[PDB]
Amino acid sequence: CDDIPRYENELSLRLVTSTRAHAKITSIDTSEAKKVPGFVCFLTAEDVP
Amino acid sequence: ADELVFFVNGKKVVEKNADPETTLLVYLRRKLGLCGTKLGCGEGGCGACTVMISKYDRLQNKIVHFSVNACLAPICSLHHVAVTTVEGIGNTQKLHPVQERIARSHGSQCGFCTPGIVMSMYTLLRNQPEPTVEEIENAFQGNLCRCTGYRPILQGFRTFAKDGSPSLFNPEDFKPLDPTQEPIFPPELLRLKDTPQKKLRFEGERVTWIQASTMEELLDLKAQHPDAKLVVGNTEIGIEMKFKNMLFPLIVCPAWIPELNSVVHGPEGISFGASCPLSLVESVLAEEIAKLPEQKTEVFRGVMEQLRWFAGKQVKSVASIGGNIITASPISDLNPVFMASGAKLTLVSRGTRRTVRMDHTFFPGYRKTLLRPEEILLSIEIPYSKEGEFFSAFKQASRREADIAKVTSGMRVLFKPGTIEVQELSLCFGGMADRTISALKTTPKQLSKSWNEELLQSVCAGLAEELQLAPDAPGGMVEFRRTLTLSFFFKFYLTVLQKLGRADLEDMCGKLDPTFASATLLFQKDPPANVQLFQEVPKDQSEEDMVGRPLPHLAANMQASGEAVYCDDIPRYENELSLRLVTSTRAHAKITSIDTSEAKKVPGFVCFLTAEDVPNSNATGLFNDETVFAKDEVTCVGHIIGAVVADTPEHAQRAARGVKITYEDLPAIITIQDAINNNSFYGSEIKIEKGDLKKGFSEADNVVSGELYIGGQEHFYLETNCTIAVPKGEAGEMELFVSTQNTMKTQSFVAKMLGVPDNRIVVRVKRMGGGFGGKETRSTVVSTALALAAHKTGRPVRCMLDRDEDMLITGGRHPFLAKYKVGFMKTGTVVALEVAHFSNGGNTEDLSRSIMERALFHMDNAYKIPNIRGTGRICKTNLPSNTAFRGFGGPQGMLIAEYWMSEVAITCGLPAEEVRRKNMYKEGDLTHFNQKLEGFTLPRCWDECIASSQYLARKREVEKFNRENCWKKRGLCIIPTKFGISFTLPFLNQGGALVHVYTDGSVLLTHGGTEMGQGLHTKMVQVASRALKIPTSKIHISETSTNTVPNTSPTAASASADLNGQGVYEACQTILKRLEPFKKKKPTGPWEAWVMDAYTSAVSLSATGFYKTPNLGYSFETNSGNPFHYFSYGVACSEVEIDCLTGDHKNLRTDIVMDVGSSLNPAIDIGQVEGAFVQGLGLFTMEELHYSPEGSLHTRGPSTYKIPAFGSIPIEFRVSLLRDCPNKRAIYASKAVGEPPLFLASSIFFAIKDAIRAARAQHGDNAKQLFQLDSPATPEKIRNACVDQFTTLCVCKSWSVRI
Amino acid sequence: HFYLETNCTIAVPKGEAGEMELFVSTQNTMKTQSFVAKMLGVPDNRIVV
Amino acid sequence: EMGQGLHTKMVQVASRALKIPTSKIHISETSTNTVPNTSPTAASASADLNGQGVYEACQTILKRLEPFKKKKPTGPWEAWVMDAYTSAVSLSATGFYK
Ligand SMILES: Cc1cc2nc3c(=O)[nH]c(=O)nc-3n(C[C@H](O)[C@H](O)[C@H](O)COP(=O)(O)OP(=O)(O)OC[C@H]3O[C@@H](n4cnc5c(N)ncnc54)[C@H](O)[C@@H]3O)c2cc1C
Ligand SMILES: O=c1[nH]c(=O)c2[nH]c(=O)[nH]c2[nH]1
Ligand SMILES: O=c1[nH]c(=O)c2[nH]c(=O)[nH]c2[nH]1
Ligand code: FES
Ligand code: FES
Ligand SMILES: [Ca+2]
Ligand SMILES: [Ca+2]
Repeated sequence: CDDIPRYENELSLRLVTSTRAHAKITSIDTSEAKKVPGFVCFLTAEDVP
Repeated sequence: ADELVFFVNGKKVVEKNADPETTLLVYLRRKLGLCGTKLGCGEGGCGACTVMISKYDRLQNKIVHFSVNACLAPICSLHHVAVTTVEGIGNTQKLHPVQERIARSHGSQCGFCTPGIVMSMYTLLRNQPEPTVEEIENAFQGNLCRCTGYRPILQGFRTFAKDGSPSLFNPEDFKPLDPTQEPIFPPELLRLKDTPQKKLRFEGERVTWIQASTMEELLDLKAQHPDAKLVVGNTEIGIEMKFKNMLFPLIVCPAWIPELNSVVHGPEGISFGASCPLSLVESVLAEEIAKLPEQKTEVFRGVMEQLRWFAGKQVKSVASIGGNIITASPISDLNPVFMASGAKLTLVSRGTRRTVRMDHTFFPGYRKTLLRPEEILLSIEIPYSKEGEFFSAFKQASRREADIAKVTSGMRVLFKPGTIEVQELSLCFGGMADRTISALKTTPKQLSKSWNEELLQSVCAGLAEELQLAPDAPGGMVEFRRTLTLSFFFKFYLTVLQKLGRADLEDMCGKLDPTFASATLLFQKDPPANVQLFQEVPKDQSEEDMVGRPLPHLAANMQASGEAVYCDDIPRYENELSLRLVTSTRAHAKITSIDTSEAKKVPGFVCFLTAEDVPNSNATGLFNDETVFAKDEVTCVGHIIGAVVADTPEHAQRAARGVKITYEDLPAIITIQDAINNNSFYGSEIKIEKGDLKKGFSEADNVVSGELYIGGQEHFYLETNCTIAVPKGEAGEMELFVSTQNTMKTQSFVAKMLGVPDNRIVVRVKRMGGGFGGKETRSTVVSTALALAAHKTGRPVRCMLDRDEDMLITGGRHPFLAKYKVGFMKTGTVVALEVAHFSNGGNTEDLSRSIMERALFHMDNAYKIPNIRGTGRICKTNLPSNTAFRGFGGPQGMLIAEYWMSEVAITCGLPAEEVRRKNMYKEGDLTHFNQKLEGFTLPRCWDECIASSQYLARKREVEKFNRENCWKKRGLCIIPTKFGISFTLPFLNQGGALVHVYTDGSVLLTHGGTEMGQGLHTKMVQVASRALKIPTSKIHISETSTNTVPNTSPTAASASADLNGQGVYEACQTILKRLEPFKKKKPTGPWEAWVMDAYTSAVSLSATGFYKTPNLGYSFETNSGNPFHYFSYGVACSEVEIDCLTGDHKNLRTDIVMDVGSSLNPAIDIGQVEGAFVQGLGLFTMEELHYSPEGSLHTRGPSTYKIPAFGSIPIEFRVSLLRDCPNKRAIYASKAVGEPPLFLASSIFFAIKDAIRAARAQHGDNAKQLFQLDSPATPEKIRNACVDQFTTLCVCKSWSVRI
Repeated sequence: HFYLETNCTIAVPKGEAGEMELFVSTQNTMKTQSFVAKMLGVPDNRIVV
Repeated sequence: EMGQGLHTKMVQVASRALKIPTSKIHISETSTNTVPNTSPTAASASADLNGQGVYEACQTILKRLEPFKKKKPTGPWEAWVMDAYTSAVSLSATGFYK
């Protein structure tokens, strides 16, 4: 699969995972991510169609 | 400065390295990935690339909106504007009203023209939210469609207009337009309208562009660097660059400068800055014409009349008045008007200013003016007319709308006050020399003459001697062009008599004879009136069974939104390369050597592929007589010699120019006569004969012999040929995405060239933007080249042909020459017929012999002929190979039949409809090839058409018009057709499908047929939904692919719904048989329960389906066995009004009755009837290809090749599908429809021939009774056949030869 | 498991009718298709794995 | 295919079933749009299940070719196939097993 050439407009995705065994998610802050060059979006449960 | 900053769909674009050579079309598609805007021609004629521009106009102080051709708009001209594309107005989640209406009204077939037409309509609405019907039609003068026949587009959009059987759509369900919901004008651009504009400089690979902010800067630049090339609209410079390979390394754009954009009203006229667009000239002059006295606006009206027919909205929004003047084209429509009116031009340079009156010295030589190199044109003053000064302007082209003049003229006379005595006379012409000319030797002689018949004869004699053309004049048509100069003067002569009459000088100059009045009328059409009649389905049919219902094409919403993906719209891989074909510039020659040294220097060059690089076989083509790449010799102009591979299409094009070929000429065979002289044919004579010819001719009362020539036809699919080949790096596997009707032959030809098994090669077709037969085989000459490139490099490679390459390489319909002899009785009954057909096949066999077989199978058209002999021979020539075109030989065979049939009636002195009727077959009769005519509905179509068209009463009105008009004539004809359905090669009548039902109940269907706009997937989803008894919403077709259904026939022969519809039905019946136990246990539980129960019982939910048409196979040796499964029938009656002085005509009304059996889908079928009919209207009256005597195609783009335009179609256009005529042997009792209607447009050709006959009766001096009308009957042929006092005055190296 | 190639998907949207093709290192094309289609709320006939 | 040589085994099975060499048969990929509703490749069972499916698809092709093989008992495979195509006989088939 990863040997297939990328399209010129292809994007890359990285999963964000829990660092706790069992917790409520109290909040999520994406300010720092939004400053990284090339950032497009952070998908969460609210984006599921 | 430096950055180029503009907005697209409301998003800011900041381009830090703009190249002056980059068009907005390339920037949208390739930089921003917005592929809804399409390339259809790259030369401004087709509108497929239309987008809207918005800007803050600093001169008028307001936001303005206008449309442009993105293919010709340099991005460097667009600083601080806002572009809107089709994606910017709506998408399938929220369609704009314009998108919704064109899709729901069946205005989108192939869909490739849809976004451009949507953007033309959208821009009109942004400017005028309540347009008139007339304004709506005018919005599309710059837009072409090859599929729909235009009617449904105009009908759907009439719902926007101020003054605007079941139904094909319901306008009552269209959502209303809310103008407040349009995209905001970008707020930065409003802030920036404050700050002053500064000069910008952009530097590309080869070109520097300066956007000049002030006159001072422009004149300083031009004084320092007089070579700096001015660019305003780029509508001429873009063509020089793209097509004449002209490279101007320094451009200056002065469009921002207020002095070049001003409009000032003076005592003698109105002065326009030289950069004012023609759209602003039109709005200004129209306002003046509406409020000033007629006596002052004669010259303004002459300019307006020329602007009527000057391109369309996209060109006129950016084309400048100064740019037309300085261009100095021999065919400028405006320069003859400015020369005749002595328009005042102001010229400036740094430190200088002068004023000249335009006259003959202004244009001293080909494309030259009297400007100095440092000078620019500042302004032109268009003058008021004086008392006793009258003006006319004229243009005649090959098509009325959006064409290049063949002859264009401005004519002005000024009389001595209170007399009819000439004080000044100026007659100026384009199209008659290498520059705009004045008839300076003729006009002085008329000074002091009274406006009378002797002045008319003197001027005509003067022009006929003064405006000579050599036999070799570029463009040919020398007799027609000279005849037009005199005919235009006659019109002016009569107009001036009328104007003298209105000034109360009728006693001095005489009244105009009322039979002459219609000669001087300016062109006007009645508003359109259309009828579509079809049959409702039974009342008991379920609402979920869509068979026979008018379901819109399944992709129409996505086509209207630009979201439907065609081949070149697919994103490129990061490592993808571009391929450009290198073709022969000689008709027949040895290749002595090839030099690629310049090509190797182009940045991004990869390699030049030739015959030596072919891994396995260089022999390709349907009959294995074609090269992949030429070896040792070339055999036509356009013969592919090799292919350049580079990183980008620009680098590949530039590298292709540096491939230098040296040739040694060999004897060329170009024409049908050359071929006959050299015995150069494809195979032997083909022949069908029945009865006893000797006997029939001896018994005939009368015998008539003659010949007919029928020109060929370019398909002009709006999407040209395109292939992407993706190598997989394993086992020779490759996947190709191709715009083709023939996935099986594409796969076979690629596999053979490579030397790998067919199982390694996959060919996928999602859709084509039109095919029409041109992509049945000829697509492969691109696919094989691109596949070799991908194999050699291991990289994906793409090629989409430019229109000029596609028209030159891929061939067309076959020209036919036929010699006939027909025997018949005084009653009009035909008793004997012998016809010899010859076709021009070009340089490979391809489908030419089957095309000739079909012409011979239809040489009877609708008529029973007891003694008959037809032969055909296919000429082998040094021209591009001709191929399938919708009709496939049928239209040529049947035009010849109707042509001698027309002569039969005239020779007998009997009404043509009676002669055709009494020769018609009857039910049960055998054709000349011995096939019985069963289910023969032709007589019903004939009676319904003749009744519903009121053909008899209309004959009376045509005769009355002709007796009351000398210089315009009407004609009326009704023509039948019979068209045999099935491939002539019996085994190609087979189809396959594959269906899967997933565990959610949803159904994925595919079949061998390919979608090219004909709505085949829509029909197959309709069929599968009836067969499965589930809603169409549960079934989807994604694509056609050789690895889902193998060994498929091409989508051709009008047969693909019949063949694939049966395959689909059988695959669905297999699924239903497996679900039957589950339906029995749960007779009510839904489809989804049956499916899940089958799955968890381990029952297969996938099946193939297959069909072959039974009982086919004709022998030419025994004249027995059936070539066809059944026949299509239909009749069309059409009326025309010809202009006997110019050769132009109006298509006044056409009524068609078509047998489509029990239509699977009447919306799509009516669309097929209208689209096929309009392509036949183009074949028989407008479309012509010209070739040099050395075999080089001259006609290579829509500027020269004139397909029907929105304004070409019959004004009253009525189409009825025959009722109660089920055809039980094809799927759900339907009939094929794609090709049979096209020949019905011969009703227009014969109405024209009737009108010419009436003109020859009026003015001919004992003219030949059986006069020749070859096809196409263009304005040239019509005008030359209308022999009169003007033609008689105007009577071997040349520009073209007849092929 | 320590498969030497870790999990990998490329998803290629086609822009039409919810259609999408996915190239996946998976033993289960059918559940990959089903799960993608349920998340998006499109039928299984639009999703090719 | 995950390294277990399933496609190699299915090519071996198709070549026996059709009586042509393995060189004439190719598997390029697995896709939900050529065979739907498939179980995971798991439970060691995939050559058992797909090898029967493959065998049945090949038996269907051979039944279709049998009249051509009768008319031409030695003429090669390529001839029976082209005779079948030009007689308008389908050369595609599904196979299934439970
Ligand atoms: C699809 C299409 C249809 C067309 N139809 C017609 C038609 O029916 N009739 C017709 O007559 N033409 C037609 N044309 C030709 C063209 O549109 C006109 O000649 C147009 O007026 C050129 O204006 P422009 O602003 O685009 O010129 P540009 O291409 O920008 O420049 C044209 C020439 O004028 C020069 N120039 C521009 N302004 C000045 C100035 N102020 N001083 C000195 N030099 C200047 C340029 O240097 C260049 O040599 C058509 C063109 C297209 C693409
Ligand atoms: O009899 C036909 N055979 C074809 O291969 C073909 N192609 C086409 O466009 N019409 C036809 N008609
Ligand atoms: O009985 C089994 N079911 C499975 O789904 C499975 N998966 C696997 O790896 N082994 C097994 N065995
Ligand atoms: S592509 Fe621009 S007008 Fe044809
Ligand atoms: S629908 Fe207009 S060109 Fe095809
Ligand atoms: Ca073509
Ligand atoms: Ca040919």
